[PDB]
Amino acid sequence: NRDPASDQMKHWKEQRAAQKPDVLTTGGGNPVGDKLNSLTVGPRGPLLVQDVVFTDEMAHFDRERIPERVVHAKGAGAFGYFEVTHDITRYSKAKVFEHIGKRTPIAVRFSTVAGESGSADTVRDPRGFAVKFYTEDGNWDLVGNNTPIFFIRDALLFPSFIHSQKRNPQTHLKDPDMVWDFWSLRPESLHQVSFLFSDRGIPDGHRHMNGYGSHTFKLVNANGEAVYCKFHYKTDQGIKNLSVEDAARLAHEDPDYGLRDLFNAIATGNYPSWTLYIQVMTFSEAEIFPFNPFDLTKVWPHGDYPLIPVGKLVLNRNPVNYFAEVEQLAFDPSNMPPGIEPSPDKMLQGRLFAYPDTHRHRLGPNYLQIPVNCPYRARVANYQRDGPMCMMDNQGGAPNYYPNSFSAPEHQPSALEHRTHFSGDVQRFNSANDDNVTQVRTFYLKVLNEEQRKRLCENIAGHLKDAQLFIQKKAVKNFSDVHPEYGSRIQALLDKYNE
Amino acid sequence: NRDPASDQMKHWKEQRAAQKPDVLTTGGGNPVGDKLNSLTVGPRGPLLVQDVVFTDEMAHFDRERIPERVVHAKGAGAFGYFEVTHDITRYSKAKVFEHIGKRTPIAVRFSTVAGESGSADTVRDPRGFAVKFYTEDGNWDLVGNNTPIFFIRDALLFPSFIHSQKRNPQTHLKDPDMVWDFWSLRPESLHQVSFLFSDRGIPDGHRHMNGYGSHTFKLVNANGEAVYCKFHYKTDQGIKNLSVEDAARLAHEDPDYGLRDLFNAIATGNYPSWTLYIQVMTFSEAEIFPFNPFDLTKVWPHGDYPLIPVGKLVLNRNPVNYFAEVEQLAFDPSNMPPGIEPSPDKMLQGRLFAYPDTHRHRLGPNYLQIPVNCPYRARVANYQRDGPMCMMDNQGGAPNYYPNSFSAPEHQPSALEHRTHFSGDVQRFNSANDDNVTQVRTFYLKVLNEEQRKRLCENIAGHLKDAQLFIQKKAVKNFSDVHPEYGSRIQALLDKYNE
Amino acid sequence: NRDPASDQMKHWKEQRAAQKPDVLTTGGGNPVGDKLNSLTVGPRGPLLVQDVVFTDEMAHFDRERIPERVVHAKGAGAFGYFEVTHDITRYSKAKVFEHIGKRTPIAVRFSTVAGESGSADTVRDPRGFAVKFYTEDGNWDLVGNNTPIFFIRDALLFPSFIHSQKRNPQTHLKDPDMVWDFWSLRPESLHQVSFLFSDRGIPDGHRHMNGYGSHTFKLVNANGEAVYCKFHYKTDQGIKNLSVEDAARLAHEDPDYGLRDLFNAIATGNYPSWTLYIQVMTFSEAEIFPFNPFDLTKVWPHGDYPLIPVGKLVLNRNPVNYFAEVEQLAFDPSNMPPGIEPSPDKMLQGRLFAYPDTHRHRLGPNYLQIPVNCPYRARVANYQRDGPMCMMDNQGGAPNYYPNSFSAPEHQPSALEHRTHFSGDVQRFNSANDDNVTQVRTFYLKVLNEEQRKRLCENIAGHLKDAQLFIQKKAVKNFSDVHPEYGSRIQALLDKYNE
Amino acid sequence: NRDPASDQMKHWKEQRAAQKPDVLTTGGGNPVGDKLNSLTVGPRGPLLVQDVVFTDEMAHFDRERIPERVVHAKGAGAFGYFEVTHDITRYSKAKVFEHIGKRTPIAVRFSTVAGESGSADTVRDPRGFAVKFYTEDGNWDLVGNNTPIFFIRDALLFPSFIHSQKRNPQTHLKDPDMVWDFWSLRPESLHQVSFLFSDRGIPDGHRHMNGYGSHTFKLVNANGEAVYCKFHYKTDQGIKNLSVEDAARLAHEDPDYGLRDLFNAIATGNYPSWTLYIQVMTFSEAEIFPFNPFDLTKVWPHGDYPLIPVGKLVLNRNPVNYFAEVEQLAFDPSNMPPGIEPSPDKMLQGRLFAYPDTHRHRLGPNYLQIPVNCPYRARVANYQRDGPMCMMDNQGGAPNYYPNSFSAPEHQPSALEHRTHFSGDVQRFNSANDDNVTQVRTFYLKVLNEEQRKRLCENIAGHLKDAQLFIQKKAVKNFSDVHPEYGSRIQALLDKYNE
Ligand SMILES: NC(=O)C1=CN([C@@H]2O[C@H](COP(=O)(O)OP(=O)(O)OC[C@H]3O[C@@H](n4cnc5c(N)ncnc54)[C@H](OP(=O)(O)O)[C@@H]3O)[C@@H](O)[C@H]2O)C=CC1
Repeated sequence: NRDPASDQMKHWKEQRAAQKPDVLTTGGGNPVGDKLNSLTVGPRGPLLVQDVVFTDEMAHFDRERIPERVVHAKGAGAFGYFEVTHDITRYSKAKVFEHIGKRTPIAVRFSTVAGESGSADTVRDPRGFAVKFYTEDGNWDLVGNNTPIFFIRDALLFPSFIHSQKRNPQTHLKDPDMVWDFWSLRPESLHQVSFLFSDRGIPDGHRHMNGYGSHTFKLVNANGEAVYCKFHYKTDQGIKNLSVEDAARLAHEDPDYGLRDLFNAIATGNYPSWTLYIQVMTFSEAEIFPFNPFDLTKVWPHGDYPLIPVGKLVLNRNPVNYFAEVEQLAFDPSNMPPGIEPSPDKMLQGRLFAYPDTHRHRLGPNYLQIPVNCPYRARVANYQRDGPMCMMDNQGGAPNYYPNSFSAPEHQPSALEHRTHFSGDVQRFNSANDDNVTQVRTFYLKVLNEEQRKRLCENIAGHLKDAQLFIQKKAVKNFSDVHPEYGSRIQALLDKYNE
Repeated sequence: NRDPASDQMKHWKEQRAAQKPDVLTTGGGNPVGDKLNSLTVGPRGPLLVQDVVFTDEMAHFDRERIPERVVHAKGAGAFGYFEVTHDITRYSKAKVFEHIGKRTPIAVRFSTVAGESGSADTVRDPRGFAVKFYTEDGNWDLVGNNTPIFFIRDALLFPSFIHSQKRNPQTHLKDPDMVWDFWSLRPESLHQVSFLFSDRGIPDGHRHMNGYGSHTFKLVNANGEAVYCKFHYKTDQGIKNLSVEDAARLAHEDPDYGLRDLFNAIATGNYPSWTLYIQVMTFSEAEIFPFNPFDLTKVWPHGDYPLIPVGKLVLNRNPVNYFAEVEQLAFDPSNMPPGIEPSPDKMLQGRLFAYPDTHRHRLGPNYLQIPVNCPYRARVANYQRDGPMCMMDNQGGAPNYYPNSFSAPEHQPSALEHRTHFSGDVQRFNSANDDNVTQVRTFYLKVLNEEQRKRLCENIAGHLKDAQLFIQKKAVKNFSDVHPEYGSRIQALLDKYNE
Repeated sequence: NRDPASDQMKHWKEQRAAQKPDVLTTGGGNPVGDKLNSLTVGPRGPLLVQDVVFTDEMAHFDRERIPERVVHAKGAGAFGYFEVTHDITRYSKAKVFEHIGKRTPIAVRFSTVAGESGSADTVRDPRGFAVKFYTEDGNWDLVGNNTPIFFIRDALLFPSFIHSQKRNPQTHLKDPDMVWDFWSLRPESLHQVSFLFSDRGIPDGHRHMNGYGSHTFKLVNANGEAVYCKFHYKTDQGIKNLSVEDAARLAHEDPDYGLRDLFNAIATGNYPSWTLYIQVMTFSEAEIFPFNPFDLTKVWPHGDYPLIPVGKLVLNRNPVNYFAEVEQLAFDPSNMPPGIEPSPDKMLQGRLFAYPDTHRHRLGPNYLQIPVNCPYRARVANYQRDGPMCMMDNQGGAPNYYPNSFSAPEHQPSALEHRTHFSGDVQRFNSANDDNVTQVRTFYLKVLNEEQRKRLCENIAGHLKDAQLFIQKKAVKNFSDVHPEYGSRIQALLDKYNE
Repeated sequence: NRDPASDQMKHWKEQRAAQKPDVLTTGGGNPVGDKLNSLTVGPRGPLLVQDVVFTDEMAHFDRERIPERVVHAKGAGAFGYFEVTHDITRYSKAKVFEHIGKRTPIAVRFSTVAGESGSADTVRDPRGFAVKFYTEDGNWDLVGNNTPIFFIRDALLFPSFIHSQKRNPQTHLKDPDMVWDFWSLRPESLHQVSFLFSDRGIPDGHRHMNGYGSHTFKLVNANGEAVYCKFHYKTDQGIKNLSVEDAARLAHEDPDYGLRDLFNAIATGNYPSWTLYIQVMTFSEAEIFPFNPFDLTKVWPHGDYPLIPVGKLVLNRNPVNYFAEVEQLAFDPSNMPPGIEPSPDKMLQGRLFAYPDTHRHRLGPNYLQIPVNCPYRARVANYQRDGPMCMMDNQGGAPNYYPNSFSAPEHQPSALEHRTHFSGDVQRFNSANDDNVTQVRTFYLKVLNEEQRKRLCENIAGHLKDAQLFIQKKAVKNFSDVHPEYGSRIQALLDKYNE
């Protein structure tokens, strides 16, 4: 006997042992009489058009694939629920927090960032940790990473960062010059790069890592009062990492290591679960916060802003078909129910456009009609109609315009947004020089110990040594600008790596 | 008080007066708070991307249209049933014919041929009369017209024909030189053209014209014995035509005359209906048939092959949403249930491929998962997976390959095709010189009376006068080949029209 | 001999008489050996798959259509040039106005609003008068109508307005209840409805109407100083209109009357031309203007803001292929060169998004690479890469990220936008009760004479009579709010129309 | 300094040192003023819709991906030429073989089979070796593999096989049970499976492997006489393989090993080349041939049918943009110039439909208009019009219908297909028990030595051990049927692997 993942078909057959196999039909429901030999003239003659059995199957085979995700293509998925355990209704009116003991179905996707569909699981990368809540006020998508922070803090750079992290356009190979020529030209990546190359760059499967919302968000309660917030869901199975040595072995011994581990855990009743916390910053604490509280390369320190528990995330169910239920999942940060609102984070504002945009391409204009994407615990009612591959009654014969004197849906005034006052020139403000070193300096000195600083510098050198000298030189100076000894240790190792 | 169609909204409100109007949401279910004023910074300030409510709706407004049908774009639709009244189980084992009193749900779409989606309903043009039978053996599409014949008999001439009947590629105007340059060079059109320029060329709506499969099909019974057949469905409401003068007033008075007629008819209870007949020809009779029995420009005369009644087509239901239920209708002549099979009719062979092909472009790769197109009375199970906009469970975790030791669907041997023997060179055979005037001579002399012959030439002459003279000369010569009087009457009128 | 449009094929053949016809190939460049008969097994046999000639052509026939414009679908196109004749460089620095005599290639598309591709040209409807200027600084699309104003003044009402002007979602029929339930509920439409229902509702083709940009636009000069402006391009052929009687005869005698008129004119050297004016309003005059100076339902009176000539628009070239040059034409109001900027106009703000959004759907992601859409007077260079159907080098092996130390394209600082100061609450402001009657009162009394006021009410009553009584009452009341005698005349004619 | 691939960006800069950097625009050509900072209201304010620069780059970054290939997704590409070195004009009249010394431009793509876009190069799999000749008679796509044979010999089983070779639908894990449940039920895979688990299962890059057209094809000379042939192109660099122990290291040390090798060879002037041979079998030798001469699991032994050399394949140019020139590459076995024609091979026949079908889905309706797929050395001319993303003049104002009197393209009678006589019942013929072991017995005993048989059995058992026992026993039985020591060796190793 083997692990449960390997016995999938075995169990599938056992769970059907009594009933008879179904009839094999065409996509049109017509039974086929033989699907192992083609319609031909004589045993050694040519194929016929009449054989619509071959065409109908071959045609659909020819149309299996869709465009993989432009980032976070390698994914693992599982389903479960979220349960409220504490009371934060003084901050947010969101139904998903309405009372202790309330559950909501969730869907999760774990992913790497750079690799394509076929890439190994056990590499050095950040990890996608997206969560879809199916609430009654519509869906809520918390599309977070395993990091509170990110490498850049203005969306316009994002296509550039991702191009630098993916394949050279001519050679179609990973390029350390592209990787580091960007990172060293944009030292705002100092805070996140440090995180990446330390021990938690390679987590041991998806159950031994935290998730963060990273952005600052806005909560809104029943009085109309608003605060800013951070989301942290911390692993109840404990932070556990892989060594460089063991990550590289598994990278060829089991390219689907994290996928397997997740499925096997759920299958044997070993259910992973996370603890959702929030931080809270008042509007007037945001005015005096020493950094930009919406800077995505910054955290809120725990001494001044402690973690306030909210509930538990539990995954207890495996997908049944991976394509339908994991590959077609779409998470839109702009899916926010009343009570949860975006901050002015320059990076979050961009993701409000990008995700629904890319989802209309990747999946199809009516991608929200796909079951796993469908807000199936709310009533979708509005004045949008048509589009390719319409799948419900298309809202019936309801009046399709607004306003109207025929009682088609109405707006709900309690769901209006919180109103903030803003004043300033409409222009492009330079954010390349917000404090790029301070919170990193703290991380290097005060969070890491002696050994971890050693391994941090070795991991950086072990990937920066393939970049040209003028690129190495500038990166080292950036590291020097956090701590002299930081750059020194990397520069001592690069002197050796260069022979 | 007005005709029922004009009161559509009025009635949608009355049928609802007992409820409260719904809540107006986004596509993602989120309630809208204001959908008449945009989110801007100051009363006379600019628009924000934070206004996702605008973008959600506008993005779907921008994607409302799909490609119109490349032919038969202007159409009318309704639903009803087919009911068996006579026994033809000796010829066909199809379940749709199984016993007397058997009902089957049907969908119908009426259409013109050349006009695009905005054209007028009351114009000279054939009429499409497509019927879809939702049988337990899968769907059956009988895609027929209002005429038993077509203008051509090889599918390689079809795109040409359509282009000649549509707009000038540079001026975008209907071009008489294109219509008649083609018809005069291809005299095999003389038959259908004579039908087209007769009174029936302009039916008084869709309820007063007959339907025809036109093609020769094949019927297989339970013993494996096969006959050839034609399908006729005649109007129970009686043939009734518009005159050129009335047709031209309605064309601007009410461009949607045949849509309004079909709708108000069903709404006011006047259910239209048709009587389905078949002709039968034995394989032997096919070998001695003077003409080619698979030549789409020939009828089987009624003296030699009388009409055998089958059942009743009835339309008793109006669509609730036009787009969802009529514009997305896709009829595939290749959808054939066991007991019905195609003949070698060259024109039917080409339609076996073309319709599914254009449905994957017009509607999409999985258009069969659109409700009206779904074989919702059959159990569709096979090894076809994925594709854009996949909407069921994608057949779940079932094994997706055949053969397989895990009891996925199995082929049904009794659904194999009838075996016919063919012999000959694989080679493009010339069919342009099959008899092109005999059956047209009979029609002119023995079906039409004098008045009708008189009008036939005036309708022809009124359109052919716009073609250059050398085209005129050639078309007249084709008509003289049918009957010298037929040609010389046309020519007498052209002599006048040419001043 | 006939008119030039109908002799189009005759000339094509004449223009080629010297040379010999090309070889018939497949889409892959393979010569065919017969394209009139299909490859079959014997003369009466079935069709084969290895007839790739048939497949290659039919599959492309099957994909001829794309989506028609969601609005303004019926159109006619021509090309020519714009010539500067006066110096407005003190208001704008745009290269298209650089010096007197500077010409710029243009492309113009005329259209109606509500009809679909097959509808008639001579109907009551606004007209689209779009102009594309191919300047050195990129393309400038001036997407203008034949009115200075529009029915609404918020873009959130557009989908609704167009829904109410189009077909009933269940009967697919034009619905006078929708039309006037909307207009009566939204009286802001009083101004444009009064234009629509007067003589110029039906122009005598596209060579006898004026063009307008309707929206306020911003002009910026070389010093950085801004002003607000309107564009008027008046016809040098003279205003000329059709009567209700002649418009309706021509709606069935020549559905393509405006297209033929334009084509014939150009083909006979009678080139139509238009005179481009601007109005100018300073930022100070913008604060004291009696109404909102960005309200699309308002004009700037000539006495206070006179016309300032600019140049000529001239159409002297017919399209060679209508589909490739007129149906694939794409205008974007967001295509604006340095010198010309949008005003805060709530309607124009939304056209900034809607058009590129719809163009990616209707045509494709890279619709800007289609010839007629291409800024072929400019040099495109940036960091945008790939997409469906990429057709040039894709910009080669150039670095695809920014910033870079590898001499990829750079920004141009002198192309930065003008800076304006805005202040106020970010909220959705009500514009429903902007003065809806004052400028209409002036039109009714001071611009129309006794005869024209008569016909204006008659045209209104003819169409408003078909709507329910409660909608009539409301609409008349909106007309009495302009002038008692305005609502009176309409009510006396409706009294008659209701028997 | 480093290898040439890593210095791609360095060199691109050097090759431009003399010029100035371009100007960064939008896609419409409009210059940008800053592309590092987003347009916001105040330094810490929300993003605006007015920021079209952001939308135009993000909207295109959201649509970068296209569906990877359904098979052979991981690939490597170059360009070069084919040169005729011998005369085979007595067999084929094709213009690519016209005279000794004639050159044709070619395009090659190497590829694995099962892995997706991100998998490793150095795995056990067959290798694609597609070749596209740009002929004056239109493209010729010789789409070969690195083996003369395949696992199956009917196309209906192909989706199944592939499904069995890829990922479990539920676990998204490679499944050994699936692999060998298929392979053991279908022992016609014995032949190719023995090829795959031998040394040549893992070639040392794409330059040290042969290429085979595999299928039997037809040649036709100028007299209309025809023969059958096999295409073998053998590596001029010599066969070279990797050991299991080196392939697994490289699989995590350089997943793109073969991609880097190809580029580095060409970039350093070391151009790889192949020698094209053919075998020939007369129509009369095909009749007596002991096995089915169109069976894709069978080779033509060299003693009886010796290689005849034809020409050289040389690759001497790297792609400049990988996506445009390698990812968008499209081969069609159906692209065949006069002189070359398909054999009745059941597999090949299916491939005549599949490839254009999937290319329309993957790339788009007009994929042949992409530069790298264009037949840019023939003149394409026909009656196919329009489609999404229409790019040339759409063939201008030419008559779009056939036949016509206006001198639009004409068919070429010399380009008709060779005529073969076929006879038999139209039915589905069972080919599952054509000889499945003979040629495999010959390979095991006569081609492999002692060591190689040893490594063959070790390779097979190492992967079959993970399959259930009832699958093991069957597969072993299929191996005993080739040779008792074959299935007994494998059984000895499995006995140990099962502890
Ligand atoms: N006739 C053919 O086209 C081929 C036959 N074979 C095998 O050879 C057997 C006998 O044919 P015959 O022509 O009389 O034999 P020959 O001795 O004439 O030729 C044997 C062929 O086998 C190839 N070969 C050698 N080792 C391997 C391996 N590990 N994997 C794959 N191919 C290999 C060689 O290709 P190379 O020239 O590259 O060394 C050679 O062309 C067949 O049963 C068949 O399995 C294999 C390939 C082609």
